[PDB]
Amino acid sequence: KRIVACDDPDFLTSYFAHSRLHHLSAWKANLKDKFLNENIHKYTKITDKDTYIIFHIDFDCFFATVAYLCRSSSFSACDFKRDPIVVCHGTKNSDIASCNYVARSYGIKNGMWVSQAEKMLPNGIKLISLPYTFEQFQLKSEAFYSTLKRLNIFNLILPISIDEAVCVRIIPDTLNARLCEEIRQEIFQGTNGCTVSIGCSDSLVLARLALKMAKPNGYNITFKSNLSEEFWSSFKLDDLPGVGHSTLSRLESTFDSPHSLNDLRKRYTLDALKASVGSKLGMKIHLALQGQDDEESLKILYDPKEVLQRKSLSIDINWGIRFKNITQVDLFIERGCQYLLEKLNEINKTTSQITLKLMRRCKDAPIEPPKYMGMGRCDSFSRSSRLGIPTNEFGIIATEMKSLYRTLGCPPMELRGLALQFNKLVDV
DNA sequence: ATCCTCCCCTAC
DNA sequence: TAAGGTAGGGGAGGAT
Ligand SMILES: Nc1ccn([C@H]2C[C@H](O)[C@@H](COP(=O)(O)OP(=O)(O)OP(=O)(O)O)O2)c(=O)n1
Ligand SMILES: [Mg+2]
Ligand SMILES: [Mg+2]
Repeated sequence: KRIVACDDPDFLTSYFAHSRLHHLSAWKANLKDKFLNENIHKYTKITDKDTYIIFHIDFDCFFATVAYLCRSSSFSACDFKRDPIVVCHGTKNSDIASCNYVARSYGIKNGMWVSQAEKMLPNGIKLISLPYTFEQFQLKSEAFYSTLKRLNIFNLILPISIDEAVCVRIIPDTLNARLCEEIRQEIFQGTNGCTVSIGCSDSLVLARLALKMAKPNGYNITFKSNLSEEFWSSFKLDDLPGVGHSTLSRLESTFDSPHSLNDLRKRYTLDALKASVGSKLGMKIHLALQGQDDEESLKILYDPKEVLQRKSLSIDINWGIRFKNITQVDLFIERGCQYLLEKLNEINKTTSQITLKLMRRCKDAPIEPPKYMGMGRCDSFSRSSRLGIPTNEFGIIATEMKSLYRTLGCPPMELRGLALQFNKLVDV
């Protein structure tokens, strides 16, 4: 019991063992690598000449499904179909990593705090909190990916995350529904009780939207030609890939608060969209609302090996950071370089460029944030440097990192988060 | 134009 | 209390 503090040599070990976000990142990097290792001698890229169907396949409320299947006996009482269930560490300002669809019927969402969620429950409804079972998440994910491989359906299986894969069938010069059904069935068995939904389309963007539409335990087909207003009407603006909270808020401020993708598509003009959200992103949204992928998104089909090749490496710690003096900070920075250099040597790379980035308490923010041990409201400060030669040397790297911290000049007592980055990685 | 640094955003 | 990580697209503004 009793959490290891940031000035302890084993902070990172203990914090990473508990952070579900760190697992998500680690599992993602490992799946990319596993992809590169398995396809060393496989000719891999899709062409413009190629005709293809995307099957975007994703576990439903993963984590809540798997924590529930693996639950301890003191929750046998529990019932996935009727009870609101979440997976989380605590009881107040503690993130809900995953909630089941009964929880979502009350308005509860994945990154919400437990205290916020319990306000949403009417009288006589009790939130059930399950613990994380990281090993088990990983076992179901393995069963998933081996099951996909074993059916011999796809020309290519792109790992996007621990519970999600984009699968491509190449069609030379009805079936699709049976294939959806087989995949959902075989994954449900190979996994034991877990459910997957499937979006199937001729675009990556439509497949992702079809997936959302399918989503409690179903599949949904939807091609560029099946687009209708009743389809677009069913999606929030941030159901678009690449649109999240800031873009939502900009889209709303520009197009008088459109409430569904349908309302947006009827109101927007390419020009105003670009001026609003960026251009690129605006361009992406534009193409999306016609069912089409932007060029950036497509690189993953036209060259998976490149897109999936890791181009940088870092840690980023924004919880539990509390220091009194620079000695503690320097030692921490040194430990973080030690950790990172073990990773760098494991992937047989060196670095030519480094960044130290930090979160500093805003002038106006309480010294102790509402979230226990949290970073609270902060400003970002970042500085990078080019190394003369690519190296994996501790002395070069740790010294420049401690040097970069002095240049940003954050008093230790104000530090609330810190990131150490190797931008630019050089082979061999 | 283009490139570089310091961010912001999104994903999951 | 509680574990707010991390890769990588992208833009603004200065430097060339
Ligand atoms: N803010 C978030 C979002 C997700 N994850 C974790 C837990 C989720 O179970 C898993 C996969 O994330 P998804 O976005 O796919 O969401 P779910 O699988 O939970 O729900 P859905 O049925 O909407 O796919 O990643 C998390 O910890 N915090
Ligand atoms: Mg999911
Ligand atoms: Mg997912």
